[PDB]
Amino acid sequence: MAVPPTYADLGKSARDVFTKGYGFGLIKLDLKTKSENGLEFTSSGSANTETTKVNGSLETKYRWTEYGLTFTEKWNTDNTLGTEITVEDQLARGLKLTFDSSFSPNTGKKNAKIKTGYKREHINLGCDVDFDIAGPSIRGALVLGYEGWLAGYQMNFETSKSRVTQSNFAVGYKTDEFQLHTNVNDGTEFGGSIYQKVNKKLETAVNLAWTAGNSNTRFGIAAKYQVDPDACFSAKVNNSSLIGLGYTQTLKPGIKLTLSALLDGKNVNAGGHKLGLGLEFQA
Ligand SMILES: Nc1ncnc2c1ncn2[C@@H]1O[C@H](COP(=O)(O)OP(=O)(O)OP(=O)(O)O)[C@@H](O)[C@H]1O
Repeated sequence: MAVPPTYADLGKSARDVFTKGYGFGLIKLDLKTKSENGLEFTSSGSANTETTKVNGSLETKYRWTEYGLTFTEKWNTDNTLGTEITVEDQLARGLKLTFDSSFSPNTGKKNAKIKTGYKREHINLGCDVDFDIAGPSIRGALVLGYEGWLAGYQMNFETSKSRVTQSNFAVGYKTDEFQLHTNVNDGTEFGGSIYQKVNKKLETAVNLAWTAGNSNTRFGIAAKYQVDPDACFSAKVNNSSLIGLGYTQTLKPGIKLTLSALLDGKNVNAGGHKLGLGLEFQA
């Protein structure tokens, strides 16, 4: 509550209005299980309707909530294999330590990561260390909270160049009904968003972005409407004349079907329009 989100999560709700409920140019297939404790899995299939390629992924996850411990295994179709062990609230409440290891037989590449987070009232801290063979990189982030206000800083240091390759600032304001987010990346990319939960059935979002040195501006508007408890409608536009439409229907308890269409406003009157289909299977 008084505990602020991580840097990456600043502006999440707004991003979510634009991203969720849409799966353009894909046939997506998701099998998920749920347990508060022990085993759960997430299985995913994806066909790209342009490239005809078919991707798959499995993720198994074991939670030992007795000791704030979680074990996760990942497997992709391109034989990428991943292991993730996380410890949360063990040494100190709000402390989180994650060891991650990855391997690709197809490219011989191995990768390992260590992520540490510490959060408490008004503060959310993070330090991620990537032990890439090109050289270690270190990402640090800090989010300060004051009476609904949020200020964040985020950086990335690459030891091989021994140079900062990323320096981002964010400032925002967050209640449960309304969220303001602004950020500037590398003193170069400016972003801003407003999120509003207008009522219990309607959420809206506006997003702005522009780039120093260019007079252009990108914006988008988006909404999500909960028509009943088993149907949800999403619509979005941007100033490149793109229109996104999405409908999500519960066919049966545990089963949701999403249809999505991306229209190019320049030529809605006949043209190439991306469709999407999503099927989520729960438990
Ligand atoms: N419709 C949804 N789509 C994606 N994630 C969901 C959805 N509903 C609930 N979740 C939550 O997200 C988790 C799944 O992983 P996921 O990658 O989707 O998280 P995220 O996208 O990073 O952000 P978020 O947790 O808000 O969805 C689940 O544990 C669940 O708590």
